[PDB]
Amino acid sequence: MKLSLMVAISKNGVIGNGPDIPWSAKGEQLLFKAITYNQWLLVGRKTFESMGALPNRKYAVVTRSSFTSDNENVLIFPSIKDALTNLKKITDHVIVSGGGEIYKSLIDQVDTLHISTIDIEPEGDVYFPEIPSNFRPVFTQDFASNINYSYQIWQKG
Amino acid sequence: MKLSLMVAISKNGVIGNGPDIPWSAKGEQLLFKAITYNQWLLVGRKTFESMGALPNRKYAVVTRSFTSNENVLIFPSIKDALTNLKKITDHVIVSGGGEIYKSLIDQVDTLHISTIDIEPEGDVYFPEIPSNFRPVFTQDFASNINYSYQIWQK
Ligand SMILES: NC(=O)c1ccc[n+]([C@@H]2O[C@H](COP(=O)([O-])OP(=O)(O)OC[C@H]3O[C@@H](n4cnc5c(N)ncnc54)[C@H](OP(=O)(O)O)[C@@H]3O)[C@@H](O)[C@H]2O)c1
Ligand SMILES: NC(=O)c1ccc[n+]([C@@H]2O[C@H](COP(=O)([O-])OP(=O)(O)OC[C@H]3O[C@@H](n4cnc5c(N)ncnc54)[C@H](OP(=O)(O)O)[C@@H]3O)[C@@H](O)[C@H]2O)c1
Ligand SMILES: CCc1nc(N)nc(N)c1C#C[C@@H](C)c1cc2c(c(-c3ccc(CN)cc3)c1)OCO2
Ligand SMILES: CCc1nc(N)nc(N)c1C#C[C@@H](C)c1cc2c(c(-c3ccc(CN)cc3)c1)OCO2
Ligand SMILES: CCc1nc(N)nc(N)c1C#C[C@H](C)c1cc2c(c(-c3ccc(CN)cc3)c1)OCO2
Ligand SMILES: [Ca+2]
Ligand SMILES: [Ca+2]
Repeated sequence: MKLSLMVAISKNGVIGNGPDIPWSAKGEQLLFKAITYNQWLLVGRKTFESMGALPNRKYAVVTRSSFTSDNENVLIFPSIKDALTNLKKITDHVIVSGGGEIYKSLIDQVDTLHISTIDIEPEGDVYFPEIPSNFRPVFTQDFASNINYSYQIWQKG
Repeated sequence: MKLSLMVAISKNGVIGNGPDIPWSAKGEQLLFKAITYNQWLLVGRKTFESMGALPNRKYAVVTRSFTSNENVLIFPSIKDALTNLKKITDHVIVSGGGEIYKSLIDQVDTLHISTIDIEPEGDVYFPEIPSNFRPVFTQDFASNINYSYQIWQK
């Protein structure tokens, strides 16, 4: 199983402010929609409560509580380890989709990074790990919008 | 000016049947929408006429004969289109169709190729890919028709 990771990071390193992403960069969400279409997303419970079960995605949610969901495209796991060993039974690719705790726990295990750098300096309290030294950028594209953003794909080597 | 190219190619090489893309692979259009957002697209007249003008894109259209929208620039040759585009942008995405892909494949820097798991009828093919391109990223998608997205770099 291959692991990807997808995140939008602001210019000062903030990715979240409580339960919210503290910007709206028109167009950037299209990258997320395209890369996650019909994919398995591994998400922390807090991010799942904020985003909800959006259509055409499948979710592996990790929680240490009795948090549940009755949605047929959402699976609840008591640990990241159980999520990953179970996902390997069904799929060859999982996309780590946040939030801060899940990115920190999985960055050293992922194979491909999708990073959108957002030209804003917002307030917040959720951050992103340093990119491990064995990653190299392989594709980059800039976008002008209401808030500019740049998309970069990194591969582990 | 960097030139990218984006195309969806079926498994027998067909990209078009007359004016149509001869399949519907749900989800694949999201890749095209995401990569082209607020970008300059270089398109042949047949593709532009067949597709129209998506919102939030800018179009450089080549024709030998056609008029148009303040987001659409029309040029009488590919040479003229590229010379003028270099004045106003640092990046253009070649977005079809077959004639334009065959004219520009040797000049582009980055390929976005979605391989569509279908063998449709059709009469428009993609050109041979120069040997100096290598894939740098791949992701597979299961859908009503499966597809695989690859990015190649020169
Ligand atoms: N691209 C972006 O900018 C982006 C993308 C996604 C999210 N975010 C932001 O990230 C923020 C949320 O991040 P966050 O760090 O507070 O929370 P989070 O990572 O979304 O979820 C944390 C919760 O996941 C569970 N958990 C974590 N590690 C676990 C483990 N090893 N085993 C089992 N369960 C585990 C726990 O749930 P329980 O408390 O239920 O036990 C934990 O409280 C939001 O602001 C959100 O908008 C930003
Ligand atoms: N699968 C995909 O990803 C994808 C993406 C785009 C399009 N397509 C397909 O591709 C097909 C259309 O391709 P096509 O090859 O028939 O047409 P095309 O490349 O879209 O446009 C051809 C027309 O562009 C003008 N033109 C071409 N070269 C020129 C030059 N050097 N200078 C000035 N004008 C020039 C001419 O317009 P005038 O005739 O007006 O002189 C030509 O008739 C459709 O089937 C369409 O569905 C597929
Ligand atoms: C066909 C798959 C699949 N594909 C798609 N598109 N949507 C789905 N909803 C499922 C599914 C599913 C369920 C049956 C499922 C499948 C699994 C599971 C688990 C699981 C195992 C242990 C715990 C511990 N609480 C929780 C859930 C559950 O572990 C690997 O496979
Ligand atoms: C396939 C997308 C697509 N994927 C990739 N990787 N590269 C691309 N260069 C295109 C494209 C395109 C243009 C021509 C375009 C623009 C459009 C389109 C459609 C369209 C697509 C599928 C059907 C189904 N028969 C009908 C139309 C196509 O609908 C309005 O605007
Ligand atoms: C796009 C940002 C984005 N960009 C990139 N590069 N990587 C990412 N990982 C995300 C993200 C995110 C999280 C999971 C998130 C958190 C949310 C969300 C939504 C949301 C997304 C799309 C739609 C479309 N209707 C609606 C909601 C998404 O809704 C409020 O909490
Ligand atoms: Ca764990
Ligand atoms: Ca020519």
